[PDB]
Amino acid sequence: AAAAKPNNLSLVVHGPGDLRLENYPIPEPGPNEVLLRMHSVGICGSDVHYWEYGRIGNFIVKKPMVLGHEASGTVEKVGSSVKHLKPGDRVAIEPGAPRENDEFCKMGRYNLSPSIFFCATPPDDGNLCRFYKHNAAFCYKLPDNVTFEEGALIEPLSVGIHACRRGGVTLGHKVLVCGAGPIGMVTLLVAKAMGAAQVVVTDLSATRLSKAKEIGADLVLQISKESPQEIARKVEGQLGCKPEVTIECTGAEASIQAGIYATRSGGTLVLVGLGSEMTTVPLLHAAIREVDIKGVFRYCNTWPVAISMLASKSVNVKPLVTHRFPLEKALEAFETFKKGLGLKIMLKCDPSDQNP
Amino acid sequence: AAAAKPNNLSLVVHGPGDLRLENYPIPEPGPNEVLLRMHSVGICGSDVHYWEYGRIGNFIVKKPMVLGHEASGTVEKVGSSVKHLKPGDRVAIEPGAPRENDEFCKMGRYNLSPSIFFCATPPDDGNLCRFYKHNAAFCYKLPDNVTFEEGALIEPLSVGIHACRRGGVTLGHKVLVCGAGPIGMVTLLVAKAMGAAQVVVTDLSATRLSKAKEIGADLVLQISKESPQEIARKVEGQLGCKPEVTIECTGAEASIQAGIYATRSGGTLVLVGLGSEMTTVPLLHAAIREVDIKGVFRYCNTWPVAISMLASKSVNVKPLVTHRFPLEKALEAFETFKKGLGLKIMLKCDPSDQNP
Amino acid sequence: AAAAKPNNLSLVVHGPGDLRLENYPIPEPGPNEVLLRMHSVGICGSDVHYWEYGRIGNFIVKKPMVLGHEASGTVEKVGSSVKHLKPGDRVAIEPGAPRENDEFCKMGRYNLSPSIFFCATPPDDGNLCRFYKHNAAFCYKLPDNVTFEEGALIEPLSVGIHACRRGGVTLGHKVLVCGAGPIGMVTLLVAKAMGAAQVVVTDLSATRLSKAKEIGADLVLQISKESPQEIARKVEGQLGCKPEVTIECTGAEASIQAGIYATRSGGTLVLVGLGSEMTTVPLLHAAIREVDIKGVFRYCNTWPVAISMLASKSVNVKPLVTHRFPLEKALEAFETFKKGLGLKIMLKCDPSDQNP
Amino acid sequence: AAAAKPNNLSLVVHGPGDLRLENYPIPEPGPNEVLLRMHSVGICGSDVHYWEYGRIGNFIVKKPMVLGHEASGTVEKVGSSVKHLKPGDRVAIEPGAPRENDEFCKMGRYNLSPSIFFCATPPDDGNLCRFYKHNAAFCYKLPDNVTFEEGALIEPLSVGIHACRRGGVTLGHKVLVCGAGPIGMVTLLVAKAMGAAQVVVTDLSATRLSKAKEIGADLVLQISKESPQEIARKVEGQLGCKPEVTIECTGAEASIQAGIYATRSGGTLVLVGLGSEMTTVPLLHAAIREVDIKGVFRYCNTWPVAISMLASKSVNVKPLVTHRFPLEKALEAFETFKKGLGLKIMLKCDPSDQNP
Ligand SMILES: NC(=O)c1ccc[n+]([C@@H]2O[C@H](COP(=O)([O-])OP(=O)(O)OC[C@H]3O[C@@H](n4cnc5c(N)ncnc54)[C@H](O)[C@@H]3O)[C@@H](O)[C@H]2O)c1
Ligand SMILES: NC(=O)c1ccc[n+]([C@@H]2O[C@H](COP(=O)([O-])OP(=O)(O)OC[C@H]3O[C@@H](n4cnc5c(N)ncnc54)[C@H](O)[C@@H]3O)[C@@H](O)[C@H]2O)c1
Ligand SMILES: NC(=O)c1ccc[n+]([C@@H]2O[C@H](COP(=O)([O-])OP(=O)(O)OC[C@H]3O[C@@H](n4cnc5c(N)ncnc54)[C@H](O)[C@@H]3O)[C@@H](O)[C@H]2O)c1
Ligand SMILES: NC(=O)c1ccc[n+]([C@@H]2O[C@H](COP(=O)([O-])OP(=O)(O)OC[C@H]3O[C@@H](n4cnc5c(N)ncnc54)[C@H](O)[C@@H]3O)[C@@H](O)[C@H]2O)c1
Ligand SMILES: CN(C)S(=O)(=O)N1CCN(c2ccnc(CO)n2)CC1
Ligand SMILES: CN(C)S(=O)(=O)N1CCN(c2ccnc(CO)n2)CC1
Ligand SMILES: CN(C)S(=O)(=O)N1CCN(c2ccnc(CO)n2)CC1
Ligand SMILES: CN(C)S(=O)(=O)N1CCN(c2ccnc(CO)n2)CC1
Ligand SMILES: [Zn+2]
Ligand SMILES: [Zn+2]
Ligand SMILES: [Zn+2]
Ligand SMILES: [Zn+2]
Repeated sequence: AAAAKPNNLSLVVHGPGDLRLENYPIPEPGPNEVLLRMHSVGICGSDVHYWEYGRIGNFIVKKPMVLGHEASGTVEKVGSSVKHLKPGDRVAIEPGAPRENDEFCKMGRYNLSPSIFFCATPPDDGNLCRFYKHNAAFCYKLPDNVTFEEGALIEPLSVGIHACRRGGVTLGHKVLVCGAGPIGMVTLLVAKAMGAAQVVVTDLSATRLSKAKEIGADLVLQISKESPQEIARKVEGQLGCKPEVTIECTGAEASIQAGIYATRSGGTLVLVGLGSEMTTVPLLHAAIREVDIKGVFRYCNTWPVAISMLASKSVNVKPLVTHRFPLEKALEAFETFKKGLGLKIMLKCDPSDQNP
Repeated sequence: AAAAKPNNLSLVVHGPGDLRLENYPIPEPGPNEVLLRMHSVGICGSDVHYWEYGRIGNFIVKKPMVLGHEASGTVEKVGSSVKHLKPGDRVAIEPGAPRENDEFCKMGRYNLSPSIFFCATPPDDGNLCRFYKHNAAFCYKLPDNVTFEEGALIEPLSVGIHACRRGGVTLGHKVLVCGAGPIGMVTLLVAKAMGAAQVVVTDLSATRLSKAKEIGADLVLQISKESPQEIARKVEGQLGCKPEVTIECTGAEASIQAGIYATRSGGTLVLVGLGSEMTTVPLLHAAIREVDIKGVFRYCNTWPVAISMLASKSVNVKPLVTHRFPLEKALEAFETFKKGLGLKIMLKCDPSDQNP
Repeated sequence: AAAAKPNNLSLVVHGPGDLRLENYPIPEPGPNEVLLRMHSVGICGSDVHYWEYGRIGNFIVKKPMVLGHEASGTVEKVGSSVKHLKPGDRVAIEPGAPRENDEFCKMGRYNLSPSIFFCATPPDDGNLCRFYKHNAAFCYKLPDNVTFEEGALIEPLSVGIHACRRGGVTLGHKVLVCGAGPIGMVTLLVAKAMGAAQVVVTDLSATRLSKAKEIGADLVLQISKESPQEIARKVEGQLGCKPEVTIECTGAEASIQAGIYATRSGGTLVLVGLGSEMTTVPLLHAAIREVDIKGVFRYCNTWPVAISMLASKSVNVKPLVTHRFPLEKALEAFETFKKGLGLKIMLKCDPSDQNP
Repeated sequence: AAAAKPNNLSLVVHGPGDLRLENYPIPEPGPNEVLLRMHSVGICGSDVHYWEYGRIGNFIVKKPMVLGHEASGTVEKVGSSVKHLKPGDRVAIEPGAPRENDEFCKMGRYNLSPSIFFCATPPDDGNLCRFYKHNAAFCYKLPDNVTFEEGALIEPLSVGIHACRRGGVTLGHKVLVCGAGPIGMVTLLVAKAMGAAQVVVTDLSATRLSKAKEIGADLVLQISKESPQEIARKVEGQLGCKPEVTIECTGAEASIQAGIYATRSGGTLVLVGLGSEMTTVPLLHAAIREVDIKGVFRYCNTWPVAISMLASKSVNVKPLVTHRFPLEKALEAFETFKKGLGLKIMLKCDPSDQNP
C-alpha cells in the first residue's frame, strides 16, 4: 500500500448551531497562488456569529462554509508564477483578495472592490483547516522575530490601523475609543503607537477596562445607564478638552451619539462597530461643527506596516491572547468564546508545531 | 445751523414678526477696522427666519438685532493700522471675523472658532444699514469688472465653494445636488466650475429645477412622493452610475437618506442643509461602504478664490438675482421672499447708487 | 485555396534612423486580455526619439520594437475571463499595465510599479499596427459621442490630468505652465477645466503661444534669453501675484529655475519635462519658502475621468490634431513631426475607417 | 531713596565678533501681549552664526540685536485683553508671531506670512534677556509636570515635528535622518514618537551618532568619504529596503544627493538643513520616481502638540541638554558652543531660579 496522504480537517458551519470538523480535499494552487500549511488562526466574533445565527445581515451561509480569517501559516507549495515566496516561508495571510482589478483596486482602495474574495464571509471558505490556498500577493513573509500568533493578530490589528488612518490619528492627539473588545483594544494599541498623547477607552465591563489599562489606556470610563451627552461630558472632564478623534467600536446607537457629542469641532468620528440598519443620531450636532463621520470596511494596505511594527517591537499584541487550543478542540474553543471570558482565542492547526 | 449729519437707517428684528426700519449711530472704526458705506445686501432665508420666529435653534434674538450678512459696500473710512484698503475702495464683506487667534484660526479653520463674530447671528448685528464697520482683514477689494451685487453673492457662493471642497469635488465627477434653492444653485455652479462632468439636481419645485437647467444642471429630478431608495435608483439610472459626491442642501431627512443610498462607495455625502436635532438614517449603509458624511459650517478661505472666479468670468452668478429693492422697501422685500417665487433678492442701501 | 488571412502591418524601429513597416503575427489574447483592431494612434515625441536615437536615457532599443502608445481601437476578440468588454466595443487604451500586484499597485500608484508593461518603451512593443492585445482592465469603452482620435488623445491628456492633480490645481488658482508643446497644451486645458482663474503659458515659439491663446491661455510669455529671475518677475507682473502652481513641461534647467523663483510660497512646482541627469537649481529658494517640488511619472487613474470630461464636452482636445495619415504613410508622418510644424499627428491603422 | 528698579540685562550682537551683555528698558505689554520674566533659553546655531558673521544670507544685523529664540519663562504681567494667561503662569514661547492676518495665516500656514515677527532674526530682537513681551496667543501654558528647559526645547522639537509632518512620517515607516546635530536628533525623536519602525541616522561624527543611538536611533552610519550613491546603497543595505522618507538636516549638497538616491519611489525627501544658494542634484532621479522634495520653514501649529507629548511623557528631550549657564556667562556659553562638544546649551535668565 502507498503512504498515507495528508489530511485537510476543517472547521465547518452547516447552519445555526451546526459546527463540524470534517475533511476537505487538499487545494491545488494556481500560477499566482500558494498552498499554505495552516498554523495559527484567531477566533473572531464574526466566525462565532455565523455558527450561532448562520448569517450576519444579508450574508447567509447557504451551503457549508469553512470558518476562520485571522491567520498565519507556512508556505507548502507555490504556483508557477510565484517568485516572492518559497516553500518553508512563514507568512501572515491577508484574507481579502480582489478578484478583478476594478476602479477600487486601481485607486488604492481594494477593500471596497465589490467582487472581493474574503475568508469566511459567505460564500467564501475560510482558513481554519490544515491546508489552504490563497493569492500570493496577499501572503506576506514574516520576519524571524515575529511569531505565528502575532502574524494571525495582524488581521484584527489591521482593523485598528485602518480605523486610525481613517480618523487622522496623529502625534499629540487625544483619542476616544468606544468599546474595549479586541477591536477597541487593537485600536488603542495603534493609536498609542501613532503618537496619541492620551487615549480614553469606554466599555460596559470593568474587567475589559482593567485589561485596557494594562496595555496602555491612559483613562477608562465604565458605562452604565448614562446618557450620550453625559458620557461626552465625562470624557471631556477626564481629558480637560474634547478628543480630536473618536473611534466607535461597539456599534451601539447610544455610543455613536456619545461620540458625536464628545468629538472636538473639526474632528473625526470613525464608525467601526456594526449596528442596526437604521440609526437615530444627532446628525445636525456633528455636521454643524464639522465633525466628520467616516466608516470603516475592514482595511487596505496594512500588512506590510503591521509587520514592520511587530518586527521593530513598536507594538505588543501578545497580551491579547488569553487561550490557545489545537484545531481539533475548536468546538471547545468556540464555547469558551461564548462564555465571554478571555479575549483572543487561538486555534493551532499544525500538529507538528503547537507553539506561539 | 450746522450741516445735516449722515443717517444709519437699519433693518432690525425686535422679536417674532416684529421688523423695523430705525436709525442707528454711525460706527467708528478701530485701528484694524474699516467703516463701510453699505451698497448691496442679499436676503438669506436665515435673516427671514429670525424675523418670523425670532430664533434659529438656540440662537435667539434676545435684544433687537440688525439683519443682513451677504454684502458688499464702499470703504468710507479706514482705521489707523489699515493699509490694504483706502476710502473709495469697493469691497465684498466676509461676515465671519474671528475675535481671537485660537487653535481653529491658527490651523486654518477659523470658521470653527467658538468666539467668532458673524453678521446677523444673535447677538451680532448684521449689515442691512447705511454704515457698518468690520475687521479690515475680512473686507476684500473688488476688481472693477465685478459688480456690487456679484460681491454680495460671494457670501452664498462661498457656501457652495466650501461644500464642494469638503466633498472633494473634482475633475470628471458625477455629483448629486439635493435641493434647488439658492444654496443648491451656487453649489451647482461651483461643482461645474471645478470640473464636474455631470451634476444632477433634485427638488420639489419644477420651477426651481427649470432655473437649475438654465444655469448648468445636466440633469434634474422633480421629487414628488418617491421613497429615498427610489430616488437613489432614479439618480443612478439617469447618470448610468452612482454619483461620487452628493451635496445635501435641503436638510430634509428623506433627502439625506436618499444621499446615503445614492452615493458611490468610497464617496462623500456633504450635509449643508439644516434639519432637526435628531435624524433617523441608514448610517450602517454609509459607514460599511466608506461613504463619508461631512458637514459644513459656513466657510473659510473662499473670498479671494470667489473674487478670482468672478473677475475671470469663470462663473456667472448674476442669473440668481430675481429682484432688487431699496433698503427702505425691506418689508416689501421680505414679504416677497416669503411668497416663494423668485430666488435671490437684493436690498440696495446706498441712495447715491441703486445699480447692480 | 483558403481565404486570405488578416495582416498585422506594424511600424518598427530597428535602430537609429532605421524605421520600417513590417508584418507581425496576429496576437492571441489570454483569459484577461482583449485583441484590438487598432484605429487611431497619436505620434509622441518619445516614439520619434527612439527612431532618431535608438534610445532615451538607459532605455535602449536592443531588438526591433513596435512604436506607438497614444491609442484607441475596436475590440476584435476577448479572452475567456473578460466580461466588461465585447467584440465591436470602441475603446481607449491605457498603455501602462502592471504585471504584478505589488505595493505600488495596492496603494493606488500603479504607475510606479517597477515591472509595469508600457507600450513602446523598450523592451515592450507598442501599438502602431493592425492588431494588438492588451490587459482588459486597461481598455476603456468609449461613449458614442467620443471619437477615436479623442480616445487616443486621452493618453497625453492624462499626463496633464496627473500633473495638475500632483500640483493641487484647483478652483481660482493662478497657474504657470512652462512650455507650449502638446504636454503644456493639455496641461493648460486641464488646469482650466479644473477651475484655474488664470493660466499663463511660456514658450520659445510665438506660433505655439498663439495656439495656446486659441485654446484658453489667459496670458502668454515668449521666452528669449531672459534670466530665470527675470521670467519670474514678468510672470508675476502679468498676474499681479505669484502663481500658486507651476507645471514645468520643457525639462530645461533655466525653466525649472524660473519656476522656483515664480511660484508662490507654500505652492507647488510640478516637474513633467525631462532634462539632464544633473541639474543646478536654487533649491534653497524653494525649500525655504515651502514651494514643493513634485515629479510626475506618466499617470494613474486618469482614463475614466478623461472619458467623462470628453463625453460631457468639458474639454476640447480636437484642436490639438493638425495632421492625420494612414498607417502606411508613417514614415512621412514622422518626417512631418520632425519638421516641427503642426502639433498632434494621428496615424490611422484601420483601412475600413480612416475618419476621426 | 526709592527702591531699586528691575534690570533687563540682554545678550546683544552689534556686529561680527561683537557680542555684549547690556541693559535694556523693561518692555510694556500691549492689550494682547504679556510681559515675561525669562527663565530658560537654548542656544541655536543661528544665534551663534549672527555673532560670528553678523548675518545669515541676506538677513543682516544692521543695528544691534538681542539674540535668543528657543525659550520659556514666567508671565509677569498681562495686557488688558489677555484672558488665557495670568501672572505666575509658566509658559513656552513660540517665537514666530504674525503681524497681520494675511492669506497665509487664514489658510493655516502662518509660518509663511511675509511680515511675521520672529525672535532674533534681524531686525527682530530675541529673548536672551530678563524681561520680554510677546503676543499672548503665542505663549503657551506649561503643565506642572513639564520643566522650563523642556519648554525651551519645544522650539527645536517643533522643527522636528514640522519636518516629520511635511514628510508624511507615519506608522511603520523606515526613515532616514541625515545629520545628528540637535535638529536631526529631535527629528529622530519625533519620527519614533510618530510610529516609525526604523530610523537610520547619518553623520560625520561617531560621537554624535553614539548619542543618537542612546536616544532611539535604530541604525547609524558614520560618513567618511563615500559617494552619495554609496551612502544610499549602505542605507538600503542596513534597512533591507529604501526608506519611505528622508529628512535632510545638514544642508550639504552631497547629503541631499544621497537622500535623492536613497528614498523609495513615491516617497518624500524633506529639506531642513540650509545650504548654498545653488545646488547641483540629480533632480531627474527624484522627479521621475515621484520622490517629492519638500522644504521646511520653521514650523506652524506645533506648540500644543509638543506640550501634549511632553506632558504625557511620550517623548524625552531632556538628554539633549549637555550644559547650562546663567545668562551672565553667555560669552563662555557661546565659546563652548563653538568648541563643538556637547549638544544643547541652556542659558538661565532668572536669578531666582536656575534649575531645569
Ligand atoms: N467595519 C469593519 O470593518 C469591522 C471589522 C471588525 C470588527 N467590526 C465590528 O466592530 C465591533 C467591535 O467588535 P469586537 O470584536 O471588539 O466586539 P466585542 O463584542 O468583543 O466588543 C464590543 C464591546 O462594546 C462594549 N459596549 C457595548 N455597548 C456599549 C456602550 N453603549 N458603551 C460602551 N461600550 C459598549 C461591550 O461591552 C464590548 O466589550 C463589532 O460590532 C464588530 O462586528 C467591524
Ligand atoms: N451649514 C451651513 O453653513 C449653511 C449655510 C447656508 C445655508 N444652509 C442651509 O442650507 C439649506 C438650503 O438653504 P437655501 O437657502 O438654498 O434654502 P431653500 O429653502 O431656498 O431651498 C431648499 C430647497 O429644498 C427643496 N426640498 C425640500 N425637501 C426636499 C426633499 N425631500 N427632496 C428634494 N428637495 C427638497 C425645497 O423645495 C427647496 O427648493 C437650508 O437648510 C439652510 O439653512 C446651511
Ligand atoms: N514625466 C512624464 O511622465 C512625461 C510624460 C510626457 C512627456 N514628458 C516630457 O515632457 C516634456 C514636454 O514634452 P512635449 O511633447 O510637450 O515636448 P515639446 O518638445 O513638443 O515641447 C517642449 C516645449 O518647450 C519649449 N521650451 C524649451 N525650452 C524652454 C524654455 N527655457 N522656456 C520656455 N519654453 C521652453 C519648446 O519651445 C517647446 O515648445 C518633454 O521633456 C517630454 O519628454 C514627461
Ligand atoms: N529650515 C528651517 O526652518 C530650519 C530650522 C532649524 C534648523 N535648520 C537648519 O538645519 C541644519 C541642522 O542644524 P543643527 O542645529 O542640527 O546643525 P548642526 O550643525 O549642529 O548639525 C549638522 C550635522 O550635519 C553633519 N553633516 C554635515 N555634512 C554631512 C554630510 N555630508 N553627511 C552627513 N552628515 C553631515 C554634521 O557633522 C553635524 O552633526 C542647519 O543647516 C540649520 O541652519 C533649518
Ligand atoms: C457580514 N459582513 C460581510 S458585513 O459587510 O455586514 N461587515 C460585518 C462586520 N465586519 C467584520 C466583523 C468581524 N471581522 C471582520 C474582518 O476581520 N469584519 C466587516 C464586514
Ligand atoms: C443659528 N446658526 C448660528 S446655526 O449654527 O444653527 N447654522 C444655521 C444654518 N446656517 C446658515 C443659514 C443661512 N446662512 C448662513 C451663512 O450665510 N448660515 C449656518 C449656521
Ligand atoms: C525613457 N522613459 C522610460 S523615462 O522613464 O526616461 N521617461 C521619459 C519621459 N516620459 C514620457 C515621454 C513621452 N510620453 C510619455 C508617456 O506617454 N512619457 C516618461 C518616461
Ligand atoms: C536667515 N533666516 C531668516 S533664513 O530664512 O535663511 N532660515 C535659516 C535657517 N533657519 C533657522 C536656523 C535655526 N533656527 C531656526 C528657527 O529656530 N531657523 C530658518 C530660517
Ligand atoms: Zn474578523
Ligand atoms: Zn446666509
Ligand atoms: Zn508619450
Ligand atoms: Zn533656531
